Amino acid sequence: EMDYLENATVIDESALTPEQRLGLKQAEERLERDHIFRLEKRSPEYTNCRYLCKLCLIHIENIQGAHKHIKEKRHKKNILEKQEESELRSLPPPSPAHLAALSVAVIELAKEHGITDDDLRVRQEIVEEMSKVITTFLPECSLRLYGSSLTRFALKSSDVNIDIKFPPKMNHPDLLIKVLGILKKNVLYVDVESDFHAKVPVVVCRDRKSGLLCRVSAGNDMACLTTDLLTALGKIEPVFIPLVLAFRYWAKLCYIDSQTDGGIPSYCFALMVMFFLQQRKPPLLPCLLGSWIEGFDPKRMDDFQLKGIVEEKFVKWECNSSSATKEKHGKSPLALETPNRVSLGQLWLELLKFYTLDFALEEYVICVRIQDILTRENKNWPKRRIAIEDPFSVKRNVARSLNSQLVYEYVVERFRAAYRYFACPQVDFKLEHHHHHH
Ligand SMILES: [Zn+2]
Ligand SMILES: [Zn+2]
Repeated sequence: EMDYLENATVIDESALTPEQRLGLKQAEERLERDHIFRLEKRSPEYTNCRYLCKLCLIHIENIQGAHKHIKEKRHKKNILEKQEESELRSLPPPSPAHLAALSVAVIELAKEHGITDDDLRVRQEIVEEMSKVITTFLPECSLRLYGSSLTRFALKSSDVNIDIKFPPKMNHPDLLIKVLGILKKNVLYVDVESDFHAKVPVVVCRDRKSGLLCRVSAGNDMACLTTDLLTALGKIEPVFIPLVLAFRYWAKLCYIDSQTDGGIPSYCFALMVMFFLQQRKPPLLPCLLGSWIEGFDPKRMDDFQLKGIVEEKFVKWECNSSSATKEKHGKSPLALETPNRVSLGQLWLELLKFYTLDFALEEYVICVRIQDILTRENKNWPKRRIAIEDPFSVKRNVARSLNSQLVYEYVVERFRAAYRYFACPQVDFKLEHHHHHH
């Protein structure tokens, strides 16, 4: 009875009738047409295990169970995903006209909606007037601009990030409370409000002259270092800013942003663009650390600490611990030797393809300090989901905030959807999101 033998979870192979051996081998051959095989055993004694589905990597216990599994959710979903991937991978190369359309659309997103040199002028003037206001109550401190205002990695409307440098014999919570009172009393601003629970504690106000929201922090040195590195890179390589803007807004990654962000998601996506630019062949951005450092070993790269910008062309590095390097400090060039001629459309498609099809996001670390590809284990970091090394805090995976189930699945979905959408003429995408871009 094939009826028993299809449901039996353990088969006495010797007790099988030659005709039953025949029928079972035929059934199994049929099951193979759906990726289901007898698992070869290690020490067989008619033992435990029967069938492996290579698609789902699922152990199945009998023939009837294999036929139920073929038609169930997991197997159907995997069949689909495999089909979608084959489609994505067999896409014909884009036409010159489609590439040009994409190129013009990307640069026009940056030009019509991005932060302009005159917009930076406005925001720097905001900082100058506010520093006038703050210092004439509190003269030791200084003000400076950071974040997107300088990097241009957000749109015309985005918030103005302003950091207060203060002396150590001055207490940070007290400092922000005093600043809150000062800005409340001063008529240059409206809607002055503390935001002290946010990831970075800040005072919020609206500059009445420019209508721009300002977020005033204190002692946020790391964010300023980060801003200066990314600003210098964007000034040296013209494709950096429009690719970051497209990646963030066209792919709809902005849907992740909230005002309690701390800007971490957008920072992650900027780092991902920079990583792609470093990892391209040929590359369009240099790596921050490498063989020009005499004695540099990619292992124990975590003994290095990146510092400020010099001449707007170099980033300082220190290695204060014992090591094989000749020098304790140095500087790395932020500029290639003319990674000359590739259109924005081609870069946009390549970037989408890199993250949709080509880079094993779950297995590696997005690391913008070295060119060598880091496995999770190289960092002794856990596997799964997204991993981005903060180049200025190297034990920190900044993408941990992307790694909720919702956001992770969204990011993967947006890569696939965007690539699918932009790879073929439908595309001069016109943004029209119905939400503020901060
Ligand atoms: Zn399956
Ligand atoms: Zn948006």
